[PDB]
Amino acid sequence: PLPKSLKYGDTIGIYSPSSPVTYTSPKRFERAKSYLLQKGFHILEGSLTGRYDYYRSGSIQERAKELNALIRNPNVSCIMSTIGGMNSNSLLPYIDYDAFQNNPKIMIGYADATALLLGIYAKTGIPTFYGPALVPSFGEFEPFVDDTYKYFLETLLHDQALPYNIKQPLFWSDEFINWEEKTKEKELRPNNWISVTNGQATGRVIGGNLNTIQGIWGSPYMPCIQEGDILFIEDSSKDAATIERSFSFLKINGVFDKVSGIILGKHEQFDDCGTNRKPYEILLEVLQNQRIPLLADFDCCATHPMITMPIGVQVKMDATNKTIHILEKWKI
Amino acid sequence: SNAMPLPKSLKYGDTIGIYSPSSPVTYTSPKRFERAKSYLLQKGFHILEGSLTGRYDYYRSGSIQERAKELNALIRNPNVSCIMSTIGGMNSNSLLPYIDYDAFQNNPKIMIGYADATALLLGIYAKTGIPTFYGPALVPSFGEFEPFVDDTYKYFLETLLHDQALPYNIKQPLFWSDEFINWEEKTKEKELRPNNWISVTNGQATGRVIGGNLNTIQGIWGSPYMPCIQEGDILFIEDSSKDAATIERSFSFLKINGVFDKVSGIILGKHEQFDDCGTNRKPYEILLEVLQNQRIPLLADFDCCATHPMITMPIGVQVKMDATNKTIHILEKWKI
Ligand SMILES: Nc1ncnc2c1ncn2[C@@H]1O[C@H](COS(=O)(=O)NC(=O)[C@@H](N)CC(=O)O)[C@@H](O)[C@H]1O
Ligand SMILES: Nc1ncnc2c1ncn2[C@@H]1O[C@H](COS(=O)(=O)NC(=O)[C@@H](N)CC(=O)O)[C@@H](O)[C@H]1O
Repeated sequence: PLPKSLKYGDTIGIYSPSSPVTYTSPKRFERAKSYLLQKGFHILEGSLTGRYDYYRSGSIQERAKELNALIRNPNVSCIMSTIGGMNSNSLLPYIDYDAFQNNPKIMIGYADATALLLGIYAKTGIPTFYGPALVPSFGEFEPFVDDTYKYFLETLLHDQALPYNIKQPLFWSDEFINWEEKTKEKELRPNNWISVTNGQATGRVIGGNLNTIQGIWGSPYMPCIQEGDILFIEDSSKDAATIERSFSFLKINGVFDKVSGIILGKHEQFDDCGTNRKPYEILLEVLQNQRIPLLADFDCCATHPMITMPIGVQVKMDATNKTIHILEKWKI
Repeated sequence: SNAMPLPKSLKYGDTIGIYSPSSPVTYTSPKRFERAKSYLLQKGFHILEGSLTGRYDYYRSGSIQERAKELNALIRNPNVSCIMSTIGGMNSNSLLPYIDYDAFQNNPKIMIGYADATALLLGIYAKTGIPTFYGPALVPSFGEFEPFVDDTYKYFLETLLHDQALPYNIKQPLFWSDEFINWEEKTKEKELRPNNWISVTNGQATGRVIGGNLNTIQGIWGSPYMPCIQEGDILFIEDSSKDAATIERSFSFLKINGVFDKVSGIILGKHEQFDDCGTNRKPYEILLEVLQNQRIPLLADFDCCATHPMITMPIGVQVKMDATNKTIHILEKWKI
């Protein structure tokens, strides 16, 4: 069971499972919609679009209803979060997994939406996509939005012969500017994926936003991590203390006794608490010299631009030579 | 309900060993640290300062291995009767693979603290079956100025040192505060707010109490260091200094894990400095939305959290909670 590839003229349904961004950042929201409309995709606005309930878009029931309406709509080919926040996991008991399994669609987003991407995969076995959310990703100004868009097409729309090589972008940024309105150009940071621990691994890739995983761990909505899986994790806009807790959470759960390799995303606006340590160095301390191939600063996180990564399919990573290939089909 | 290994009661003149499993508070808040030690020394206890006392590694007291060594030296020391965290932070869970649980099992002690120290309290209980205590940490709890420190000390003594007939009634404190003042130095008196517990959903429950700091539980969940929640348990949870979005996440985390299908009742701590995000909702109101149509007896604003004063609560022993009448009784021995 796999979702159909996106096509020009398709409808993308958008929903707000957590923060009410369509109310609080209307300019970036409108820009994001226009960007995709111009590319050739229709936008179906979920029922909580424009609504405000302070830290969230609406009640648990209303958010589940918003998403379920899109799941059940045969005219929708792709379901995309508007943004994350903290509260997507509240929806999980109430989602119509059977409707999704009977008519698979592309489910895409990142950050807090991890709860839903992993929950849908766990319940249905259908691959989901760690990738753009409407407002942060497609509301981005030039130049980075165009790079994110190229990666979006590469994974969801283009015919891709396997293995599918995921290529490193030339430049990136995590600069905290140009949210609603553009005031200057973001700096172009020359890119590098980091060969932290050499080696190669092949296996099913599982993961997403690590902070968010801790809100679903142990539940029926968290796919079981199996011996030989590849772990993909990122955090964004946290600090050294928080990520040490999260890395140790994985360690004490035996995750590093099972996975064959680790892909670690860049950490947007990382606060190192004065230590001058990088996120991978904190992970290395937690690993205590266990030799697991580890490739870091992967561009699939809150930094721009963003790759669209299938979750739940076989991948091969090479931490030595800094490559990632998708080995198993993820769409029709 | 067979008799089981229990730690020995605290006695006057006992040595309390202190360690810093996360934040380096003994370096960054020296006045409150000195005041806290001085408070317990005046009551006639001795303080053995762990090896990371006074040390500084930014967000933590030292490396993972340095912090495990610090705690293990106290665990292995037969002259220590009580092991108390200086403060929490975020990183206690890093220590868990490296703790000498065998040595603890061989010579049990009172293990006490709160907040991030939940990782260790629950880890020790999960690995050894010895009850541990959600209660004072040295600097936040015993560095508090009068009057609240005396109430916290009263509860500590009554639970850990005094003989208690069972069932043991946990008395409601008469006053409380969560004011963000008087940390290192006193500038005014904290308001003495008249206290109440809240009967959120009526009813009674009896069972083993399991829990602690909910945010911290998410850093150990699923591991050998989290005790399994069983049918009929009473869930004790608190969060401190968080916001509505964060606690909804944490309550839903419990829900989707089936915790509310198992527990017979819930005790919710006060929420120090809660940020309601403009909603004007109370933490229990958010929890009740997560509970949806499921009725569970619930007693809220319990004084076992970051607000002052603090009760000392044994974890892993049977309790009766009466949410209707706002009582908590401990039903099984927690020390000998
Ligand atoms: N007001 C604003 N201004 C500028 N940038 C913003 C913004 N709001 C969002 N962004 C940007 O959009 C990204 C995604 O936002 S997010 O709400 O979905 N985040 C999460 O769900 C995880 N934190 C969940 C977790 O950490 O557990 C942020 O990292 C910023 O880059
Ligand atoms: N610098 C300071 N100034 C004033 N009060 C302070 C303080 N530092 C601490 N406090 C007080 O001491 C309490 C406990 O701090 S703590 O580091 O142990 N917290 C935790 O481990 C959890 N947050 C882990 C989690 O939520 O995941 C705080 O709530 C304050 O009331």
